[PDB]
Amino acid sequence: MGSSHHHHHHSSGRENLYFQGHMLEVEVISGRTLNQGATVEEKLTEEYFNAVNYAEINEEDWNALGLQEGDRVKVKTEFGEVVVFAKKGDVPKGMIFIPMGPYANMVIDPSTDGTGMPQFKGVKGTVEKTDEKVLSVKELLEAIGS
Repeated sequence: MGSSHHHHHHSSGRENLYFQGHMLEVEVISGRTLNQGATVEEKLTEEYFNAVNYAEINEEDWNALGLQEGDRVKVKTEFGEVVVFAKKGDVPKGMIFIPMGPYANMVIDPSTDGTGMPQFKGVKGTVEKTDEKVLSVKELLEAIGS
């Protein structure tokens, strides 16, 4: 028996703006700019964090998503997903170029030849404007299971 205590009623008035966007179906390419042969640990430098960390997007889709030079985008395929730096490129509409790396590895097929000069030919998928952070090279490793 016996019970006694005090109960507060606390809440918070918070401001919040919502966007609600629309993802575009794009072909995610992987061109060998950063040459492999080692691990991201063996090549633990800013080069690996600037080379394969961005996607080149067509002007039309760029405006369609409302991208600003400096934003980051979510890339999604049947293989997986990754957040990379949004950059503009001379690629065709509904298509984006990514340097062959761990970031691309999230959304592309790592079984194919993985060899070719940067012109076209990539893994189909989608891209959208997100508030998320770009997956740091190691954070990406931790995300895939390591």
